Amino acid sequence: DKFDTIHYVTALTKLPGLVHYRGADLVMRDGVQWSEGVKPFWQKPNAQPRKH
RNA sequence: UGUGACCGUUAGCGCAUAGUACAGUAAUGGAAGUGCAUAAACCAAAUUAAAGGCUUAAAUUAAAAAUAAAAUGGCUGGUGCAAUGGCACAAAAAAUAAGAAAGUUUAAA
Ligand SMILES: [Mg+2]
Ligand SMILES: [Mg+2]
Repeated sequence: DKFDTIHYVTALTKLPGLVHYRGADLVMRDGVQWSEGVKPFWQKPNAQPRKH
């Protein structure tokens, strides 16, 4: 009940980031760290989300 | 699901299901128990041994088979054999991480 328009918008915009891909559909780069536009992994084609 | 110079009912998980019966006010602790068959301890019964004189010369056999005490009655559940139970990891899958903070990245045709 303690929700406003901003609270609903923020929850929706952050939900996509809380859904993670399968560990079997990701390949880790060697020594790469999170940065501006760079991730420590690359995705295989048509990656699937976690089962649970 | 896969494999074993891992176990085979005092073994292997506490459990061949049981965290049950039971102990405790409580937290808690925690069993026994598969199927078949002359094993042991254990209790009753079981002592001994005698025998002294028919006159003997022409049978039998398809074939085969058929005369001899290693072990009393019990109670108990070891040993031997088997597995609808356990132990260890392996393969596959699953779970899992973010830099930022109401803002943009990672998309194979
Ligand atoms: Mg036995
Ligand atoms: Mg046992």
